[PDB]
Order: sequence, then structure tokens, then C-alpha cells
Amino acid sequence: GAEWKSLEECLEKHLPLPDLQEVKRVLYGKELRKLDLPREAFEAASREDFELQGYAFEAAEEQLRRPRIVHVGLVQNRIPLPANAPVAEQVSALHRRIKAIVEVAAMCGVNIICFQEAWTMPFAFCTREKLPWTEFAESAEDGPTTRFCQKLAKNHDMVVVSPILERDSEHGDVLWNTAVVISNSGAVLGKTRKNHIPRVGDFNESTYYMEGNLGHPVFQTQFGRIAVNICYGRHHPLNWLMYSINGAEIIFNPSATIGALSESLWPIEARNAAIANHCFTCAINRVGTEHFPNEFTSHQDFGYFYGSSYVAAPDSSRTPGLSRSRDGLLVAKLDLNLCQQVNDVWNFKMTGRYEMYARE
Amino acid sequence: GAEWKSLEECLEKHLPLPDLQEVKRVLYGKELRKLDLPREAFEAASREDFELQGYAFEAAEEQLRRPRIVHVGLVQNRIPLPANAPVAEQVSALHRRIKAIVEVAAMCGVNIICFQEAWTMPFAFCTREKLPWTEFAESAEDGPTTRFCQKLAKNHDMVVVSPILERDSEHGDVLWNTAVVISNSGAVLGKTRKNHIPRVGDFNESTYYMEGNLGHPVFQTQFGRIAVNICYGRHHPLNWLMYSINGAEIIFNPSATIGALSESLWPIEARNAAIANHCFTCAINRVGTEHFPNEFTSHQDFGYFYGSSYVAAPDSSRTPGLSRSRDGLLVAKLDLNLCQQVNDVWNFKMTGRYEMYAR
Amino acid sequence: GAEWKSLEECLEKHLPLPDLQEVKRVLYGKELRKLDLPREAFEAASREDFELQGYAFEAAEEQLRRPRIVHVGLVQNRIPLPANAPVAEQVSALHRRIKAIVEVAAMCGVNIICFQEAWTMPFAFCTREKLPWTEFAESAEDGPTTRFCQKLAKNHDMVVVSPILERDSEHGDVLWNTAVVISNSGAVLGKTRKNHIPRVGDFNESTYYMEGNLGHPVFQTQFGRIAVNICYGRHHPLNWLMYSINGAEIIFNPSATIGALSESLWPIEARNAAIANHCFTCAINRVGTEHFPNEFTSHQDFGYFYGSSYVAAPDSSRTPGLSRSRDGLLVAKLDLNLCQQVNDVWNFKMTGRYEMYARE
Amino acid sequence: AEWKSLEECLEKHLPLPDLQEVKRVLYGKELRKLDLPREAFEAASREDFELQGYAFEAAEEQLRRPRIVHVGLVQNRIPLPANAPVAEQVSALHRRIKAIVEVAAMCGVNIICFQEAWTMPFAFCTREKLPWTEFAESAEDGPTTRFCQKLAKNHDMVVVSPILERDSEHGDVLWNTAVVISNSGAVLGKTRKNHIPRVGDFNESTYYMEGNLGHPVFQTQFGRIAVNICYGRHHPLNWLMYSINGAEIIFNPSATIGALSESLWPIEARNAAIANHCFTCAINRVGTEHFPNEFTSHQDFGYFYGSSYVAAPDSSRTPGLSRSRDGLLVAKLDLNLCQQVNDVWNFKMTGRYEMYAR
Repeated sequence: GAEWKSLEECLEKHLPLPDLQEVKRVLYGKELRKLDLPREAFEAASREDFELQGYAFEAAEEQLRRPRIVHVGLVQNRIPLPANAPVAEQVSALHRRIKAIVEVAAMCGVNIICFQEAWTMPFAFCTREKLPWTEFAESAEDGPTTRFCQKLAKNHDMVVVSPILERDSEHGDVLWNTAVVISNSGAVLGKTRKNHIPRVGDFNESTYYMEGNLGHPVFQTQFGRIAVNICYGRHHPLNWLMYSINGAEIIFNPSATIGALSESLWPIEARNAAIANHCFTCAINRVGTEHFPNEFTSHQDFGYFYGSSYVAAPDSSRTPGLSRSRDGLLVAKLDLNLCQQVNDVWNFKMTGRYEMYARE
Repeated sequence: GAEWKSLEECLEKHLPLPDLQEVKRVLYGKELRKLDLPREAFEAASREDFELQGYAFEAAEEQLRRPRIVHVGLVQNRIPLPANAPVAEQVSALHRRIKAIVEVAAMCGVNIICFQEAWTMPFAFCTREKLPWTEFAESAEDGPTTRFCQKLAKNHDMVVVSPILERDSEHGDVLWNTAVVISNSGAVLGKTRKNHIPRVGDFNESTYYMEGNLGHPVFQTQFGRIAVNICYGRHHPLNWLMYSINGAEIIFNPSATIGALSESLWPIEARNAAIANHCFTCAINRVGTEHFPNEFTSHQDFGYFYGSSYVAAPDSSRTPGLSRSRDGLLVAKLDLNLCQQVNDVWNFKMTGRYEMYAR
Repeated sequence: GAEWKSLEECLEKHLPLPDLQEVKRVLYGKELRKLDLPREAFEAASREDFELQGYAFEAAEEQLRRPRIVHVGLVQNRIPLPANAPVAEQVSALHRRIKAIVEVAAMCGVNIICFQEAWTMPFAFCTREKLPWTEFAESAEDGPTTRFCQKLAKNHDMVVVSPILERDSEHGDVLWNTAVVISNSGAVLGKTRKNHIPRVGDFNESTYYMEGNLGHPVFQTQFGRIAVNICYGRHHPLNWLMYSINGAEIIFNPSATIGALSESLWPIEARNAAIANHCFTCAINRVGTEHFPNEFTSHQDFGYFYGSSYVAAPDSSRTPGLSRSRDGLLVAKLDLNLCQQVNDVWNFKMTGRYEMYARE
Repeated sequence: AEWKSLEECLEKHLPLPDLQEVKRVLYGKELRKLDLPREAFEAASREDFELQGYAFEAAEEQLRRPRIVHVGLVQNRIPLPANAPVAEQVSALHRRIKAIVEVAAMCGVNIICFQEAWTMPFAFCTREKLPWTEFAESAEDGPTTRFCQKLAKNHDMVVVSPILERDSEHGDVLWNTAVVISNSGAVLGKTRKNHIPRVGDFNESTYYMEGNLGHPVFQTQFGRIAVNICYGRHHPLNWLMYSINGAEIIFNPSATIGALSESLWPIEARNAAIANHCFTCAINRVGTEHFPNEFTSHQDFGYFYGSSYVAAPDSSRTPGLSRSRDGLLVAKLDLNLCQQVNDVWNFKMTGRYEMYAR
């Protein structure tokens, strides 16, 4: 499934309006209102070859607490250059491509943004080659990508979540799959490492780094607490539970998972985490296909990436997934007030006997 | 919604074959082969006003361990009589209705069967009335429903999971929402109580019983280990995790949840439990609407039941949901060999740092 | 380097006797006396297509403590059947092949024996396929191989070290590279797991198991304390140091490492461990080449195995390596009395400032 | 003693294919021989010292250019008998070292090293304080230190000169210290002897104590270099601690006698290089030392097998120098491969420091 576009587009395209609405209410939860974005921004989306989608999660008004509306952006992009390209050229091209989408998002009120797992480099862990695929790794706190992202952080006052490949040089020049998060002031709020490594098939990610010892950090931004969940950490519900225990409100899931079986798990695990943790969850997956001069046994290509980035809400509602082929950006108008309103009504934490479950 | 039929039927009805197949592969996982059931059995399904669906989960052949094929049946039925009816008449009518479907299932190789939560009585916890809605409760180990089920257990050699309303009389005549499981020999293998009580809206189930102290029992049958998960226990993933820790292979979820928000959670929580526990999970929900002479504030009706019973597999594949209106029976050809094959490949248990999380 | 035979044979074959003796004294330490083995046993070695080598380590007589002479055997064997064969047939063939060599060793006074890493199954971690290469794994405490080894333990009263692939079923059916050690009474003295996993090239061993949590166990036999060091644990000197700290006297190193770079490290790391720990170290590597129907990217073959099994001594002396092509058995007459005699003279433990090194 | 280096004998006897296979088994990989000036080789023939040049190959890095550093290792005998005036012996050794330095300077060498206490014959065996402790002077201000600084600032080569520091400011006590001067001739540091071999002829404990300096690492303009004294070679923990502080090229000036130590010579240094992913150099003096008096573990001090060599993090080593004639080895180090193999072979990371050091 590569040529086929997003599920929502096909369903809207074929079945009639009443049946379409019923299928929407069964699959995507509730028909949330589409975010009213500036028209010219949409024109820019048409010009820059990326799809723009805006949705707003509705919340129940609280007489004592005003809603803390936070606009959240999710960027899924392909590699504009082939994998067999110089590191500097690829990094610069990806920086420009990300910057254009950031410029389009900045004129829409977005406050937090996120990119796919290791957006600065093509996913080359399959080839099991240390050179030159480990040359993309640099120091997370001081790298060209980190400074470039800090440039975009302090001009558009948006929190940027940039997953990278941290080359931990102070402790023996070892690579780590770390996702740095910078505030709107461009000062590195933290760097979450990869807790879980997928040792399956093409995912030969164990031969490049080890499991992250950072644990489950939660980064506090001026808008709201945000966490980062790496690709393979998505599968384990305990990871999401631990992230939500520390108070994380918006959990992002930058991933670079291939199609097929993982495509079926994509609308399931993140939604279940959001439902069972009462915290907004975001799902990010890169689009396109990666080609390599060499072949790897689980071929020149690295399969197809279905993308389909979406954001789930604590009230079982989800944004429609983005297109599976074209790169794009999703703008979700989060209302964190509903996060704890549903948490109180559905006391899954309390009715969940932590003493009876965590102990055994 | 109520009139609208199952999602699979509508999708097959409208979008063309290539798009339908792609949507199937996105939603229902993989296109598993339809179970080859006897033709005359299908005719019986047409005659007895219940839908029959057969699906077979494929598994990877193991050179050392032969596949342990277990056929599993899931029965979702409405109440054939109105709620404001004598207890004996309603119980007898439900016994006959269940027995007919059991007779149809017995000629299809089924080994384990399950019914909706408290199939013997209409869900009346909303009315918050002790009489006569607590009169349906009897002793789980010795009741008319238990003996009737044991009659069906020892003639068709099928494991029967009958959720009932246990009236625990030896310890003060208190009701409990317990689901007795009898073997193929008709001898009460156990009775799992309700660990979680939904204190939400129409679900005024807290004013009838307390949380079950039985914990998380796993019943060992000659075919395979099976557990029972009550309606509200479905929501909490920790319940499914604890059930799968004790070695349960096929976890059933008899529920009587109303439509709307719960309909969205229906294809999500059970599938996620199956994926994150590498054990087959079954989902059962009663069909139809229940009407009462009295009104209750969260009305005469008790909303609509979307049914849509399905079985999920450890390899992210699920059977298509049953029809949302007509009562029916689903026959799933489970292959437990794939349960541990995917568990080994996806070491979610091992890569899941129990020391770092449970502590 | 496949056709070429053992280094010692070539050196003896070409250079004259004085130069050969000088090269021996430079490379193999001291010219230790060859063990006097029964002649008919040698005939059996000729008949059963395996090479037999006997060497005796000399020790200084102690007036108060009599020497605790322990004969040690090291078996290196190929796979007699192709890898693409039924599991039962391959296991039975390997059992018979190992049993024949054990029968030949039993008539030579051997007390402890060891086999290559996972001798029951061909090394197939390169293919990265779960089936049917994980079907060889069984329960370590109760398996066909374990019971078969216990049969050979209690009839020839020899301690058997059988590296296997433990399928830990009681805790979720997970494979582990464990090496069970049974006493002369045939009762499972312990099972050491694999502490270090080589995530390099063809060694795709990380996609089959995790690092062993067993730590560094030392098994006490009626003859002497013995430890087991898995393939990749050989490289790290800290592993050998920790094994020697717990009192281990004879440390075995069953490995299945491929040729080339590892061949250069073979005579280095084990000898250095023996010298810096004052404990006898044994090195075991399987011989032959493994062929697979499928190809794997770091081909049908799994390279060549140089074998060259040898035993090192605390006094910087080593047994000559076995032949690189033909499977064989080495019988070393260990004298543990010299182990602590050299330890006292060379107080590397004491002159090694543990407070100044381990603390930092 | 008469027998020459192992490599020469092997090349001399076995045929080319077998020789190449033995090379690939023993010396790792057949690294390319360094292309040295022809006239320099002529000088090596004239000055009665052997010159050997080898170049360690490294994988090209698109982002980091290779930091090629030429390293020299000088092994020399004592040109005068041990029973000689201190000044005459020191001057003769200065001239002999200076000639080899002049030959090395026209080959691009940046760092050089000498045998342990090259300024004085090894006389710790005799257990006599006089006149064998008269060779000791102040490390920071001595005739040998100033002479070495003269050679440092004219050929811009880092010089590692092991000496016998007479620590006079703290009670006139001798120490076996190895001063390292930069290319600007300014004493970068002085590493003391951490480990003392109290074995047999090595009666080195009756002359000094264990060095309290710890494990210093000297930073030169070319690269970080450490000094490992003779007995510190045996303990792998010493090399591990040196490599922990970031040392890239670890030198091992030693004056160990033949026999058992000859077997440990190609083993311990290579294992340290492999398990630390840092270039290691091994230096041992050549020749035999004779004394008028006899010592019980004789007039002679055994034979010195020399055989100086440099090991690399990728398990490759330079062939050992001749065991009889003094010589100089020029190794073209490429430090870029040092961390390339370190990353691939994460012995540091896969080495559970928490599980071992604790």
C-alpha cells in the first residue's frame, strides 16, 4: 500500500454522506470541528507541496478554570535527497524543508511542534554499516541541527521537538537515539533517550546504540508538560503509563516504522494509551521510501512508510490521519482542560488497583 | 446507528473491491481465511434467526510442536421477552434461545463458548431497584442456570462460559456479578467475580454488588487456559496484563455496555490487550434494546446495544465484528501455536522493563 | 585461511630444529612435556577422524601441599550434517559425535570436558530468522541434550560443560545462550548465561536474546572450581577479572567466532587473562564452515572457523593450538598447585591497586 | 642472544605464501611499509642502527580529516661499559641518542621515546647506592633534561626521555620518572613509576618507592600521549586507567630482561591496545650490561631482547625490531582509526563498569 492515499480521503470519496458520517463516528470517534486556519496559509500549503490539516478538540467549559488552548503541530516529511548523498548536503536540505513548514505553521498559532524520529538523517540501521551512516550523529547539546532548531525556536516562539542521533562523545563517542526538546526561548529543555530498541527484521537498531538510561523525563514548557516517546516505546503500554505518571500532558511519538503489520498497530496503541492515560498523545511517522546503494537481508529499498500522522485525545477522539504519500503538517487545537475532566469521570487511575497490579 | 448494520457489511457494500481490501488490511489487520463450516449449519443459521460467521487464524507451522487448533464460539443474543416479565419465563426463554445456538455450534467443532455478561437476566442496574431485579440472582455453584449449562456442557463436550449474577447466600445473601466456567464434563471449573465496577451514568452497578475479591483466576481446560474479563475490567489494561501474567491463553470479555462512547473504545481496548499480551482476546456484547416500565435518570429504554462481537489475535489480526442489530454466533478457529511465536518475536514482556515499571 | 593447518605444524614443518625451538620459546612460552597418553587411544583418534593432543603443565613441588593434578579435555567439532536439516537428526548426530570423543577421552584420565558454544545447534544468528533456528532451543534444566550429557557425566565420572541455547519457558519462552555444567554425578551444577552480546557484522546475536542477568557464577566441582566464559565475554578483560575474583580456578571460553580479525585476538586475550588472573584459561572454538540455503548481509556460507583450541596457564605457558581444519580433542594435564605459586610471586592482585583503579 | 628478530627468521626460512599466512596470524594485517627517504636509510646503514618504517591504514572520514602523526621509537645499547665515569657515559649516550634523533628528524617524526632510564645503565640488581645513584639528577633541571630540550626545540619533535629523577626538594630521594617535553622544549610533565617489580634481578624496590603521581596524560600539539613504566606493563588496570583519562598514544619504555618476560612482550601491550582502542608503543633496551661486582638474584645482567614494536587498536602491530642491534622504528600513526574501532568494538560500553569496577 504505497499509491493508496489516506483512509479518510478514500472513505469520503466512495461511501455516501450518512454512511460516511456513521463510519466516522465509529472509527474517528466524534466529528470534531475543523480548525479555522488562515486562507493564505492554505495557499502556502499548496505552494510548498505539503498538506495542511487543522482540527480543534472541544472541551467542557469550566467556571473556575479557563481553557488552556494550546495549538500543536506535527510535521511528517520525506528525505528530499537520496540516502547516498553527502551528510552536509542532506542535513542542509532537511533543515530548509523543515524550516519552510515551520514558517507556514508559525502563522497559524502553533506553540509546540514535532518531527519524525531522527529527521536529520535517513533511517539506515537496516544496512548494519557503521560508515558513513554513523557520521550523521553529533553532540545533542551542541550540534549544527541543535543550533539550527534553536534558531527556529527563538524567532517563532514555538516549542520544537527535534529527534536526532546523539553522538555521546563525552562518554566514549557512542551514538544514542535521543530527541532534544527546546523551549520557545531556544534553550534545550532536555533530551529524552530511547528506552526500547526494536530488534526485529529490518529494524537492526540494536547494532547502533543501547537502551536509554535517561528513564522517563517530562519536559515542562510554558504552555504545558510534554513528553517524547520513541518508535519502539510505542508498543509497550507501560512506557505510556510511566510517562503519564510523571504528569506529562501531551505525549509525542516520533517514529520511523515501516508499513504492513505496524500499520495495523498504528491507530491502536497510541489511541489506547491516550484513553487509558487521559493525556493527549501525538503520533508521527515519516513518509516516503528510502533507497540504498547496498542491499540488506532482514534489498535496495527500505520498504514504504505509511506516514498517517495523527493526534489522539483523552475523550477517545482522534484527528484524521494525514496522507500516506505526500509529506504534510497537522495543526491540532488542543484544549488541556478536557484532559483532566475525562480523567475525573473515568477514574481509570483510581479504579486501576495499582496496589493489586504493580505489586504483582 | 441502531438501524445501521455492521461496519464490515457497509464497507463491503459501498467501496469497490481494491479499496475495500486496502481498508480491510488497514482496519482488520490481515485477510484471514474464512472458516469452512458445514452448509446445512448455515441453513440452520438462516432458520433460527441468528447470524453465523466463521474465520480461521493462520499460524506458522512448527516442526517440533503440532498446532493446537481450538475452535471458539461467541454467542451474542437479545432478550426474547420483555424485561417486565416473570423471572422463570424469561430464564426459560433465554435457556431455549441459548440452547438452539449451542446445538448449531456443536456441529461445527466448537470447543469453548461464551455468552454476554449476565445473559440470564436483562441488565436492570440502571433502575436502582432491588426488587424484582435481584430475584434473578441464584447460587452460582447450584442454580437452575448452572445445572442447565452443565446439561449443555456434558452432551456436546464444549467448554461453556456462562456469566450470571451469583447470589452469594452462604456469606449473607449478597449478589455478585460472577461468570461461572464449566468444563466439557459439566463440572464447574471456577467462577470469576467482577473486579471493576463502572460507576458511570446508566451503569448504576455499584448499588448492587462490590468489587470481586477473587482476584484474577485462570481456568485450565483440556483444550487451553481461558480467563473471563467482566465489562468494566475491559477498560483497564492492567487487568488484561494480570490475566496474561498467570498464563491465560484465551481471554474472554463478556460485556453489556451501551452504545456511543463505548462503541469507539470497543475495537481499541481489546485489540490493544491482545497485542500487548500476545494472547487471544474475545469480545462479547449483547444486542438489542431493553425497555422498562419505570424511568431512570442517568427513561423507559436502556439505550441501544451495538453488539459487534469479535475475537482479536496476538498477531494484530481480528475477526470482523458481528452485526449490530441481529443476534448471532461467531466461530473462530484459533491456533494457539502462533500465540507464543509472536510473543517470542515481539518480546514486549521482556523489553517491557517490569523492574522499571511495576516498581 | 581455511586449507592452511595449525601454526605449530607449519612452523615445525619448515624451520630447522634450533630455530623452531627458539620460536616455540618466544611464542608458546615454555616447551612443556607432552602428556603420555595410551597408544591405543591414539589409534582410536586416528580411527574416529579427530586429532588428539596431550600436554602436561609442570609445577613446583610443595612440601606441605600435594599437587592437585586435574586432567582437562577440550573438544572442538564441526557439524556432521548440513544446517538445513531436521532438528532431531542434527541433535542426534551431534550427540553421537560428541559421545565418541568422550569415550576416547574417558580412557585418558580426563576429569573436566568442554565443548564449543552452542554445540547442539549450528550458529544461525546471522540469518536473523526466528524459524526454524530457534527450534533447537529447549529447557536447560530438562532437555534432551541435558539428559544426554548427564548420561555421559555419570558413566565416565567426568565434569561436562555443555553450552546450549536455553529456552527459558517458565518466564515467557525466551531464548538464552546458556552453558550448563554438570558434575561427575550427572546433576546440573549450574547454568551460566551470556553476559556480553557481540553486535558486530555477521554476529546478529542481539536479535535472539538479551544479556545474561546471572552475573559471574563459579561452579565448584570435586576436582576444582570452574567457570564458563561465553564468546563475546572473551574480549573484555573485566569479565575474566570478575570470574577470577570469585575464586574460579579453571576458566573455560567456549566460542564460535569467525576467522580474520578474531583470529588475531585469539592467542592474545585468553593468554592475557590467564597471566593477569593467575588462573588456568581454556579456549574453545568450533571448526568447519556452516552453509545456509538463504543469504545474509553483514551469502550462503558463514565464513570459516579457525578452531585452534588451546589452554593457557598462569605461568605464561600455553598448549599449542589444535588444527584449524580437522575437529579434535585436547587433553591438558593441569597442575593447580602452580596457579597460586605464580600468584604469590607475581602479586598482580596486590600490586594492582584495586582502591586506586576500581574506585575510579 | 645471537638469534635475530623473529620476523627476519620467518621471512628467511618459510616460503612466501606460508610466510604471508604466518604474518596474518601473528602480526595481524600486512600494513604498508612507510616510504622513507633513501638517503635516510643510508644514514641508518652508516650509524650502525636499524631503521624500520610502517604505516597504519585508517578508514577515510568524510567529516574529520585523518590526523597523521609519525611516531619514533629508539632502542639503544650502552656504548660504554657500566664501570665508567658518570659524565662520560651520559655524554656518550647523549651523542648516540642525538645521532638517531637527527636521522629521525628527516623522516617527519613528531613524537619520540627512549628506553627506561636511557641515561644510565640498569644497575638496580647490584643493590649498591654508590655510584649507581650518582646518575640521578633533578628531572626539571638536569643536564639530560636541558640536552633533551635542545633536541626538542630544533627538530620540533616531542621527546619522551625516561630518567632517574633525584627528588631533592623533598629529601634527596630517587624516583624513576620519565619527563616528556613538547616540541617547544618546555617540560610538559614527568610521570613517575606506579609499579615496582620486586622479582629476582629486578631489585628496584631498594632504590625508590611507588610513584604517587597517579596516571597523568600529557597533551601535545599532535595528540595526547602517556608513559607506562616497565613493571606497569604487566597490570592491565594500569593501561585501562591511562586510557580512561583520554590518552591516545601510550608508550611503554622498559628495560626488562629476557626469558619469561620475552613471552609476555608481544602479549600484554597488544592486549592493552586491543582492549583500550588506543595506540600502544613498546620500548626495550638492547645489549647486555656487565658489572665489576656480582649479584645474586654474576657479572652480567642477562641479555636484553629489545624487540621494540607499536600496537594498534585494530589488532595490527609493527614487526619487532632486531634483538641484537640497536635501532629506530618509525610508525605512521593514523589516530582516526583509534575511535573508529572503539565505536565498532564498544568494549568500554559492553564492559559493564558498574558490574565490574564496583
